[PDB]
Amino acid sequence: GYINAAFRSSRNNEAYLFINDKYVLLDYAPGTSNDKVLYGPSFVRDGYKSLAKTIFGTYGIDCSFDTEYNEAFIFYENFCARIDYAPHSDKDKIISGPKKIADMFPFFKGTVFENGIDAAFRSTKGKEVYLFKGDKYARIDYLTNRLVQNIKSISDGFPCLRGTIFEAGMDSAFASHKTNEAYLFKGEYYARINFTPGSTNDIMGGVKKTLDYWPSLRGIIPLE
Amino acid sequence: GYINAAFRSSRNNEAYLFINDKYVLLDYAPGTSNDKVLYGPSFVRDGYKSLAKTIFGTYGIDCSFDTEYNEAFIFYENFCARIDYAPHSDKDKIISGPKKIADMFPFFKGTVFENGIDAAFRSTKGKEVYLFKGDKYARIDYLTNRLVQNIKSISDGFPCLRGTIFEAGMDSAFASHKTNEAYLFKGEYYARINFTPGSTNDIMGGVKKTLDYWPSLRGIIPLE
Ligand SMILES: [Mg+2]
Ligand SMILES: [Mg+2]
Repeated sequence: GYINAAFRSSRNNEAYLFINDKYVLLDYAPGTSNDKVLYGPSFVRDGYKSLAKTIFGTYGIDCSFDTEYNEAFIFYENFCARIDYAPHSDKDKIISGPKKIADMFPFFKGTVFENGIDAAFRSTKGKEVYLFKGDKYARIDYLTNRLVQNIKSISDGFPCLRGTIFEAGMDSAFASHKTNEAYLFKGEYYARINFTPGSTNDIMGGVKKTLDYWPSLRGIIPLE
Repeated sequence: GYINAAFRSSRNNEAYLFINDKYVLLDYAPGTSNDKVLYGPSFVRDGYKSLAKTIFGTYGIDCSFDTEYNEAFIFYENFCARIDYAPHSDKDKIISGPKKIADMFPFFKGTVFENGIDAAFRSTKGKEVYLFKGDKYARIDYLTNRLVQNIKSISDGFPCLRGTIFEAGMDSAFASHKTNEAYLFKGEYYARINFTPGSTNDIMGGVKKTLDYWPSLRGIIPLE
């Protein structure tokens, strides 16, 4: 019962985390340890009315990423959708979907990503997004719907992850408001990283226990 | 693009059939020539406002069956839902779901129905329903949620189909208003049969070209 998906909000220093069929709105305070729950833990179906009579409302979200504006892609196994999350408001809507990952992102056809994606996060470069499944990762442009480069092993693109738990996969992720920094999650552990679009660079440097640094999540994970 | 699902309507001699992501309402006039179309072909997402933003609105219904009153279960791959189709009106709604077949019908877990059901039809006996997948068939009770008997080959429970093309599978089916008669479909063919609960019987003779006997379906199937 750990974090399965997330995406950073348009509101500064804010992110949405998904656990089982629920979610929380956090002030994650990247340059601090005083992160706090702004909303939730709440059922996706209650907080997101537009998702209530859909599989996402029933089972939750297992992968996601923010695009731009108040929009983001959400996934649940084979299926995905593009929604307006309408932060600190009540007007969430579905824009595209629910449809299979293969119809939303054709280029994923025949790939390991077709039946589900483990995690993803918004890049700083153009409309680029990094996505992960197993020990593999993809780099796409969601605006033009293109695979920017070949699918590679995670370590090919993020070398600093070699030897760590993130080497073989990642349960969840989201991009920070601090430029070129992102957060990864797996088991009871998490990482904060500084990535470089198109380049191979390696930091940051303390795979940390999640609850020791995120106090706003005490009693929210594990959720079983 | 042939019929992939159907269910009997509470309204006399009326049945809904699903083709691709569309559907048609029909007076199928069992023992008469005035076999005609009442509504559609129309997109599911259009005819059913309650399904506009669901996977069913996107891909259609691949299997279903009426239960009691104005309700029916509809499926799409491993997912399903119980809806109130509100015959001849605007007021349709999702009653339960959508959830996985495994979660709506726990007894299907581990069986070949878990990830999808080909077709089904309501029995006249109690709250029982027959469902088909491949060359196997199931007999269940949807109120008490149980398999009434071990799943077995279609020919074992429906001997009259041995030899016929339905021996190995059914694209679709629905029960007739005339007692113990059901309609089965596969490709350009169909068959009207007389079944008897708790027994193994023939019959009704004549696997026929569907368009040959359903004047109202010309122009509708095959849907291309
Ligand atoms: Mg995940
Ligand atoms: Mg079917």
